[PDB]
Amino acid sequence: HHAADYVLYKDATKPVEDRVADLLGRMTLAEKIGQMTQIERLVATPDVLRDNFIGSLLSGGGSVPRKGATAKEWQDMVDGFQKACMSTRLGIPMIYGIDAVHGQNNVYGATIFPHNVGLGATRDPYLVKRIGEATALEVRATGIQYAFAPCIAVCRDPRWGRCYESYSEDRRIVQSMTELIPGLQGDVPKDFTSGMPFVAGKNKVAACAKHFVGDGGTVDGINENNTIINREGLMNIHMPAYKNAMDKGVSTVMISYSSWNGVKMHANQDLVTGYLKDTLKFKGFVISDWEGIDRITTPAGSDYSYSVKASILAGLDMIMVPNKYQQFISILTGHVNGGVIPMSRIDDAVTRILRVKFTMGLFENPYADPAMAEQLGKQEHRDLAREAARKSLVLLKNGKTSTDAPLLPLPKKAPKILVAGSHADNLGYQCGGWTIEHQGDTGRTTVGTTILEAVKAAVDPSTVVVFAENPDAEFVKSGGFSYAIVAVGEHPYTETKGDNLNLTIPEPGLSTVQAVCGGVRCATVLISGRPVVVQPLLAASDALVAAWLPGSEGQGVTDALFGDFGFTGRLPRTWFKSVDQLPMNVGDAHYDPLFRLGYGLTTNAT
Ligand SMILES: CO[C@@H]1O[C@H](CS[C@@H]2O[C@H](CO)[C@@H](O)[C@H](O)[C@H]2O)[C@@H](O)[C@H](O)[C@H]1O
Repeated sequence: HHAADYVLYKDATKPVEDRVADLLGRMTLAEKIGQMTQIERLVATPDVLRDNFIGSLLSGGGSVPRKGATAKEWQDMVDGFQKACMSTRLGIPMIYGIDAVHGQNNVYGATIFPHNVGLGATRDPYLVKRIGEATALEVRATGIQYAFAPCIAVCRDPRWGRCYESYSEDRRIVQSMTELIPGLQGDVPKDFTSGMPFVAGKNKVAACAKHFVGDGGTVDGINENNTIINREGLMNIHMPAYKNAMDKGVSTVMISYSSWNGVKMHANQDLVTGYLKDTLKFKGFVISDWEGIDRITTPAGSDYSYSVKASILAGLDMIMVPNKYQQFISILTGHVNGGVIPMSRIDDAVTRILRVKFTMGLFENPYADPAMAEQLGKQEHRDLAREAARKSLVLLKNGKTSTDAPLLPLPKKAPKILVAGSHADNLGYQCGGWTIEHQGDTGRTTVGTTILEAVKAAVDPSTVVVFAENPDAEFVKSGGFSYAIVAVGEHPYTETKGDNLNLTIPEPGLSTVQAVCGGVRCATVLISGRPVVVQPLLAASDALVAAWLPGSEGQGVTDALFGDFGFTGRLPRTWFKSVDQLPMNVGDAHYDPLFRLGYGLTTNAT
C-alpha cells in the first residue's frame, strides 16, 4: 500500500484474516512448527528463540526471573525474549503465558484474589469480571500478554486437589463466572461470532478456558485420571461453560491431562476437532497442558513420536513442551516430511496461533509498557480483592443454640481480645496454592494483610489484641478475653498432593479451636480449598465461617466479622457429612448433606 518494501502482514490497517494468510503463505516448515512450540523461560535464550522460530514462552508455577523481582524486572525479561523473536526473518512476536489464576499470582507484590471456589460463593459474576479486568492490568504490568485462566472445571468431588480452582459443583455457577473472560480480554463487539478469539488491546490479555474437558469429573477426584460418565453427563455437566466461553470470545483452550471414558483428552480427535473446533466453531488456538502429550502414553514420555503424532492429529495447535523443544520440533518435522501429518494440519494450527496474535494486537505492541508497571499491587485492586474476600465468606454457624446472643458481628471495642490459630497470621496459608510458588508456601510470601493484622487495623484503639498461635486452655481462661477469633484449616496444595481421601484439617487446628472456645466465646475462621470434615469444629465453636482461600487482603474477613458488612456468601458446593458419601452432588441419588449447596447464614451490617 503506497511503500516499495511493503509487506501486507506488517500493515496494522489490514484485516486479521488477510494478515494471517499473507504471513502463513511466506513461512517455511521450520517457521510454522516454531509457532506451534511453547517453551519454558527456564530453557529459553535469545539464540534458541531465533534459531527455532519459537512461537511462545511460559512461566509455569514458580518460574520467575528471581524471587522478589519487580514489575520492571519481569518486563525486561519478557522484552529480552521478545527482542530475539522480533529479530527472526519474519519477526513474529512471541506470546508469553502464565498462570494468573487469582491475580498475577507468581509475582511478588501482585494482588492475590480469592480462589475460584470462594468466588463461586459470591454468586457475583460482575465482581468476577472486575477481577478479570484488574488481573489483566497486573499481568500487563509484568509485560505478559496471556493468562492461563479461567479454570472452568466443574469439580464433582472435593477430594480433587484442584477443587478450589472450580467455582462450583454446579455448572450453572461456573457458566455464570465465565465473565472472567471479558474482564481479562475486554467485551466482544456488538455483532460478534461465537467461537472467534478476542482481546481488546495492550491493556488486556488473551484468556484460556481450561482444562478441556471433564477435568472436575475424575474418578475419586484423582488428578489427571479418568472421567467416567456418558456423553449426556459430559455434555450436561462438564461442557456447557465452554460454550459460554466461545460466546465471549475466549482466545485459547487448554486440553486436560484427564481422559474421558478411557480416551486421553490430548489424543481425542472427536472432542478436540469434531466438537470444539467443528461444532462450537472455536477459531482461536488449542494448547496442550504441561507435558500433556507425553502423558498420552504409559509410562509418560515413553513414545514421544507417538505423542506428537496423536496430539497434532487430534487437533492441538500449540504444544506446551515445555523443555525438550529440540526433540519436539525434530519429531514433528519428521512426521510432516514423511507425510504422517499433512500440511493442512500444520497450516490450521499456525492460522489459529497467528489469528490470536494478530487479533490481540501483538504485532503492533510486542513490547511491555513501562507505565503499566505501577498497576502491580495497585490499592484499587486490593480494595476489589477485599470486597471479593468479604463476599466469599459463608457463615455456617452464629450461636450454639437458637437462644444464644449471636456472636457475630463482634464489637470493635472490647478491653482485650484473642486472635489465635495456625492460620491467623500466615499470609501464605490464607492464599493457598498457586501463590508465589506452584504449591503455595507458608508465611510472609508476598505483600498482604493477615487476619491478625486485619484485626489490629479494625479494632478501637482501646482494644488490646493478643496473638497466640496455639494457646492452651489455661492461657485462654486466665487471659481476660472478651472473645476470640481463631483461624485454622488446610495447608497450601495443588493437584500433585492435594488429592486427599480423608479431608480432615491438620493438627493442631481442632485442638486449638477446642482450647480457645472452651475458654471464651469464639469465632472460628476456617481456611480451606473445599469442604473438609467440620462437625468437630462446629461443635466447639460459637460461630464458624468458611473463608475458603481469600487471598492477600485479610481485611475482607474482618469487614464481615466486625459487621462493616453483612455476611452474604452461599455455599457453592455441597458440604458432606462424611467422606464415605463422596461423590455426592446436589441433585444426586441419596443426597444427605451436612449443608446443602446454597446454604449460608446472614448478618446485618452494624
Ligand atoms: C512439577 O510440576 C509442575 O506442574 C505445574 C502444574 S501442571 C499444568 O501447568 C500449566 C502451566 O503452568 C497450567 O496452566 C495447568 O493448569 C497445569 O495443569 C506447572 O505449572 C509447573 O511448571 C510444573 O513444574
